[PDB]
Amino acid sequence: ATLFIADLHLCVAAPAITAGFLRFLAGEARKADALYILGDLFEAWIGDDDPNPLHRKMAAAIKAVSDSGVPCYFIHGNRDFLLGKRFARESGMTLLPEEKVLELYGRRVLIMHGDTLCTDKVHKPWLQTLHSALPSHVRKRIAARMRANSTDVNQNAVVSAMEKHQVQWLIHGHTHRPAVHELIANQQPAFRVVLGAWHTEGSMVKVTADDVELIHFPFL
Ligand SMILES: [Cl-]
Ligand SMILES: [Mn+2]
Ligand SMILES: [Mn+2]
Repeated sequence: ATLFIADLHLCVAAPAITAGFLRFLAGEARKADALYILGDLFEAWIGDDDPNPLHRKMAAAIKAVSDSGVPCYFIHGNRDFLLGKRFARESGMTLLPEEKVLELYGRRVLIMHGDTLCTDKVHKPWLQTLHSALPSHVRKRIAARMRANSTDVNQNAVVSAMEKHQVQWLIHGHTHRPAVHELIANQQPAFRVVLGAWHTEGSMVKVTADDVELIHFPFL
């Protein structure tokens, strides 16, 4: 089984969530084929080496999952888009681009945080370099945050991303509204599975060869 979670918004002031995440990593995650964390794992992020005991503890708990044989992957959210390679190495996670297609048990599945779907130069390299100065997953987040500091997902964006990636399944979070949506893409049926935030209960998408399901579980 391949597991997907997001929107934990971990912080020192919310230790029950952190405890529930540790239980998850030490139990369910150990039995998975892989674990995908689709952004907003932390409420905020600046420096990979910030003095934060919470960061050290989470990195070691995640690294203990991957060390046990369960690969771990991370797609940045709008809260933790500065999380970098150093922390990925500390935690044993692979960082993924803002949109990624997986081949899960014969099916193509698009994963992303979901904020780039909203829910509120190229020809010349020397010129292109200037635009790609920061990784795309940082450039778009920084621009949106700056605009929002100065002053539901868009359906056209959903379709457009599923036709661009030739995909009938999409998993994301960000909106904090867990649900399963049906739609049309690529002249076929398509589905968009939305994760929930961990403010009061955990949630995951569990994908197997036979089933996908959106599951909620208490922190215990
Ligand atoms: Cl934000
Ligand atoms: Mn979130
Ligand atoms: Mn978000």
